[PDB]
Amino acid sequence: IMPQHDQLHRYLFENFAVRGELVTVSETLQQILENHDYPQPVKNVLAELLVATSLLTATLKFDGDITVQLQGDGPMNLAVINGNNNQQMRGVARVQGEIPENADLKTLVGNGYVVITITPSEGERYQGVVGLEGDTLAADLEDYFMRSEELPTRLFIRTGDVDGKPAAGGMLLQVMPAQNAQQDDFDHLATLTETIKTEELLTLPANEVLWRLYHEEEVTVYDPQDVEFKC
Repeated sequence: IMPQHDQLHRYLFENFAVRGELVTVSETLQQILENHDYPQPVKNVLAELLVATSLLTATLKFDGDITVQLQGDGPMNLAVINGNNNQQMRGVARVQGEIPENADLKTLVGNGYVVITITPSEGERYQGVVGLEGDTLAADLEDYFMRSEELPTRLFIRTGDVDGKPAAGGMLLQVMPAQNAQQDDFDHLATLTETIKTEELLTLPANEVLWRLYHEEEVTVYDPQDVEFKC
């Protein structure tokens, strides 16, 4: 009973009113990077977007589409993943200039934002525009969620190489809404998961990674879910 391939799982911390999710998108990635000749720095934000988008997605009670993009006046005007609630993802980047060998994100992009737009099959749409104050996409998103959302959320995104092939995964924690969850416990959990090793995350069976961190906790593991490339 053990294969190999991208997946995202959900879990809730019973006595803590905080849910979390771990995910790997290294395969669906190989697919999005292939065909282009993208500089390291770009293959990175994308791995970064990809994961981010994934996790956002898995957290929203919807059904339809969503695009997450990075806009601005960098050499890379554009970068965007597109995916739905069935975690089927694809994306492209948009290079138009000089790209500094070891490029930073503020450097990689303009003064742009991140746009999160959702278009659910049947109903109103949702726009989320977050500025790039913070220095990590993962950060800007947490912060967005602090401000424009008032829901504490932490993103843990690791990017790297497994078997020469680039590979990416990530983790999420976030206050369960209107259940009065004590910031504390969370900070602890966050403190706990910060320790996660890109290495572990990317090569180690999720169930184990979850154990290695949350074993001492009352966890409720929901059914997993695939993540995959689209057309």
